[PDB]
Amino acid sequence: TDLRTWEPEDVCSFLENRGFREKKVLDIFRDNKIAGSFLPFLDEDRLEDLGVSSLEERKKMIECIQQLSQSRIDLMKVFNDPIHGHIEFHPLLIRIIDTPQFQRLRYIKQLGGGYYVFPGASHNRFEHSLGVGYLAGCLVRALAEKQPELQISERDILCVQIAGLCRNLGHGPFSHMFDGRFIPRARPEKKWKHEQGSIEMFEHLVNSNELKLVMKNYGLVPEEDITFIKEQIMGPLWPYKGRPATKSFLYEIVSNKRNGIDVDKWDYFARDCHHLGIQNNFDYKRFIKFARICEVEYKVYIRKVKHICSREKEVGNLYDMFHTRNCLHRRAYQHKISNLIDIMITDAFLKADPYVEITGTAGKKFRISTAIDDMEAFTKLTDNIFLEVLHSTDPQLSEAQSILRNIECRNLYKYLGETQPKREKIRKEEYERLPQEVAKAKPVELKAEDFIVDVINVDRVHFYEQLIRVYCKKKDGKSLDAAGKHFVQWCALRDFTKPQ
Ligand SMILES: Nc1nc2c(ncn2[C@H]2C[C@H](O)[C@@H](COP(=O)(O)OP(=O)(O)OP(=O)(O)O)O2)c(=O)[nH]1
Ligand SMILES: Nc1nc2c(ncn2[C@H]2C[C@H](O)[C@@H](COP(=O)(O)OP(=O)(O)OP(=O)(O)O)O2)c(=O)[nH]1
Ligand SMILES: Nc1nc2c(ncn2[C@H]2C[C@H](O)[C@@H](COP(=O)(O)OP(=O)(O)OP(=O)(O)O)O2)c(=O)[nH]1
Ligand SMILES: [Mg+2]
Repeated sequence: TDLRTWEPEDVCSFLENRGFREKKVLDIFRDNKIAGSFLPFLDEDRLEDLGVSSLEERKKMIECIQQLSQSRIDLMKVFNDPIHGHIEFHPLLIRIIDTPQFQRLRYIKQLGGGYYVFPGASHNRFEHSLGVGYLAGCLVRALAEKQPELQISERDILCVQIAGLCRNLGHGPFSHMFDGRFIPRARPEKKWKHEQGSIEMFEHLVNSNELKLVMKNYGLVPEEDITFIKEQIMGPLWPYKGRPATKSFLYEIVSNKRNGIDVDKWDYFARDCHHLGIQNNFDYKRFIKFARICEVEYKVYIRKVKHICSREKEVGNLYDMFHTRNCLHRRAYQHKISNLIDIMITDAFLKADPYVEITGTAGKKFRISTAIDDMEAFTKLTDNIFLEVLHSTDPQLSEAQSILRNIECRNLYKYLGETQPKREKIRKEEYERLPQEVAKAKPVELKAEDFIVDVINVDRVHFYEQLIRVYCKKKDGKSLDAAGKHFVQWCALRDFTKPQ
């Protein structure tokens, strides 16, 4: 048999019939519900902690467990990812992965509207999240072996990997459209990041699936490590509570928003390039091989910290990564039509939002905009809501449907052009005015509603602009000319660049 099949008392009987017949030690394993699957992941120190005080019996115990057919690596699971090839995962990670909370990521397109411009970009958050987890694992392993003085444990590594896996837990339908266009527009009062949803959903994941006990049984300390995991995804003398200041570098793996160099970017760069038809100059594996924890000393009292570093000549590599970042952003992410589709889906969602009910915990109904408040409602919120609306028989959604039908028949708002501000920029709060301005700027009646203005924001490491697109809803030729020249005049008026 496998140890997977063994209940805790089966393990206890195995322990007994192998020579450990003392009630207290059996009580340990009965108490912690240590099913068989955990056995090959047990340590001398783990057995010490669990509470066997026999300096010799720990060794005997581990010998007994070693003599079994099945080993540690024999319980790891192998994914075959077209980006990273095959991928080993520690069973705990699988247990996190095999939950509604996480499986839900299979039903959210990574590039959202992108799929409707790049037919290759059919990929969802799920596979990318797996990827990120794996990469996190890779970098932390590499640093662990190159520098054993770092005292980096299995615990730490798994926490980093789980943070990796679960960073994108809280993305809404069509990914960044939802949190970047829909929510800000539907709930202007509330500031919301997909990360907030990520950590909330992680909490909901482990609580729904009761994985805390499992985490404990595989040698994690839920109380500390969950806070560590959360902190890695979210953020904040030493601010963090998850780990001591001495292990600061660990926080630079999963989400390094400081200098924008993390494994999330690596994975989705590679993946998105794989699916788009672009190819990525940035070789992360050679960032990893050239990676070192290093001691940085800057005086502000002198501040000495352990940061992740790359050799001096891996600066040319970083030139690529930031080019690939822009390369992708320029061509694909802020693609004029992809964004148009995101805008139209947003518009549909907005006009669908009042009528669509989505049940959460205890079956309380939530609107599309408020599902973010309850994870068990949010768990049911996916891209599929697109098709639910489109196919709904309710005549209240005529408005929302009609937009979705237009998306289906490629009857999209036509893109008049792009422009740049010569000096200054547009205040985040100034936006709602812009469609009025463009409409009223005359060179046919053209309402403020007929126009959409899309504002786009272009956007250390240690060694050892604004784009404005205008779209018009009215698609007929006369109005098209009128709108075009309206746009040009608006550009001239605000002293903007020559339109595209
Ligand atoms: N279709 C489309 N996708 C976008 C746009 N902006 C960002 N994305 C997608 C492209 C990336 O594959 C994906 C990365 O999101 P992550 O949650 O992994 O990273 P993060 O939260 O730092 O967002 P960011 O790096 O700013 O894109 O977001 C956009 O304007 N249009
Ligand atoms: N028309 C269309 N394009 C798709 C589809 N899937 C991916 N794409 C790509 C091919 C197109 O080059 C790209 C943009 O499509 P559009 O025809 O809507 O571009 P645009 O509105 O500028 O129209 P135009 O090319 O000026 O007639 O989207 C699809 O189902 N229909
Ligand atoms: N490699 C690469 N692919 C692109 C680029 N822009 C779009 N694509 C992809 C997505 C589309 O499915 C296809 C061609 O899209 P285009 O932007 O060239 O034409 P689109 O109809 O979107 O705009 P258009 O009306 O022709 O100005 O190739 C690009 O700049 N580089
Ligand atoms: Mg086209």
